[PDB]
Amino acid sequence: AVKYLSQEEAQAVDQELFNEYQFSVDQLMELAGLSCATAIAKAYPPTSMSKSPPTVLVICGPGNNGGDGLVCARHLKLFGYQPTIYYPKRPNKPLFTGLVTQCQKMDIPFLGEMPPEPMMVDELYELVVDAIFGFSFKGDVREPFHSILSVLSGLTVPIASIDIPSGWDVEKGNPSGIQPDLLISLTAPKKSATHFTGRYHYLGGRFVPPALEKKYQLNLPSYPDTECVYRLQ
Amino acid sequence: AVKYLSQEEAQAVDQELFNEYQFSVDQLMELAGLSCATAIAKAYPPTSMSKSPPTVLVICGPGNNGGDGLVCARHLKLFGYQPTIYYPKRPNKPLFTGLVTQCQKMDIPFLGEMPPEPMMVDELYELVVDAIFGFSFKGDVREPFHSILSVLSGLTVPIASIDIPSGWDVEKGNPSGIQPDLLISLTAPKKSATHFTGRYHYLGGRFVPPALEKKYQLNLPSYPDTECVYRLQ
Repeated sequence: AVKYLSQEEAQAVDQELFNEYQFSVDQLMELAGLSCATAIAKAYPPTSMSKSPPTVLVICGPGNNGGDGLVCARHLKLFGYQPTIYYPKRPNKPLFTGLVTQCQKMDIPFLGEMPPEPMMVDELYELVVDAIFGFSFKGDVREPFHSILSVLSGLTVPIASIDIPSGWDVEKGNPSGIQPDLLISLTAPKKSATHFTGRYHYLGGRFVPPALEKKYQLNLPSYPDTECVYRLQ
Repeated sequence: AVKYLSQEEAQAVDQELFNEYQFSVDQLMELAGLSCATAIAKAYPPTSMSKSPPTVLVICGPGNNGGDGLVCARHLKLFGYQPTIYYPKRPNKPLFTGLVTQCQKMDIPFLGEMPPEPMMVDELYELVVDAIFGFSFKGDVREPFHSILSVLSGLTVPIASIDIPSGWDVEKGNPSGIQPDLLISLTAPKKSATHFTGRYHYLGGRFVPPALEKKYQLNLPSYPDTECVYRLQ
């Protein structure tokens, strides 16, 4: 079996990657975001969806998960989806301001407000991507995310979550949280993933040095040939 | 047909990407390098080669082409090749020092000297990747690259060149230059590509905004589904 990480382990691994291996944040974010866009294209391919091109709403939170989200939006566009982004709390750092410009000049729109009703999200967006919080989340969700999650709970279209379903406790999960249909675990799954019950669980972020994966006993599966995602069972 | 760029156009396009679209160098280098590793895995797949794992020598020059090369080495390793790098002139900038550390801690070795004979390269390396010079090359080749190219001319194993065959004039090419077997054109092919006669010509760097590709009339082909390379005919 593949190993499921504690928050401690995840922080240890991610820190190892940036200090010991000296990957820069935008290198891994680029790969992670591409992994997601690809997981999404394998689970919900365009041709298999009613709208042409198919519409996606990507909701990006205030840290790196949200960053993954912007990369993901951008690769989705190139793969033939029509994404829209909602990005309410934007850190003022070059990485993020660059990512925002990139999507903008690719004619990906940033909504000014979340559609206030589940029904409206449903009529406009055939898939929704949860790029709000990731593994370093803790404590009560504060605004505007409390009420964003609340809308999400009511949706009838599928949710795809990046790394962790936002709102779940990173290890123990959340019985009344959002229940996504696709979960892309980056690098390795996290212990909350044991509580996952959607249809699709993909593993992404094919950048793990063998030496890091051996040190932490990750038991990563073999990604087939040149693929950057793997479906778990 | 796809359009073949002048050095002017290529500089115009690459500058547009970094200023107008504000991609950072390490974002596009990451994608370009992955495109290459994938072009190489589609043209020379591991299972189809005598050594197990198959060995590759990646020769990196003193600018961004060489940077593409280090990214490429690194994805090749993950795809199941056993790459070795030769990187003689290393710019002292964080981007490059990071890339070097990454390969190092992935147990990719950097040779201290080029094997001095074509025969020796041939016996040790089943493929050689030319990541020396790209489209901003001009004037006489100076050391150590003059004599590196010279060894390359003598090889009997295949050469894969990134963007341009190093040593060719960027538009007019080079009748007595190296003659690679695979050419990965990044973003768009360059006019020297008309003088290409190897077996495989792939197009890589799937990151072109529609609006940039329309402005310059690139006539990029449709990359199939989620692929990051396309084979030209």
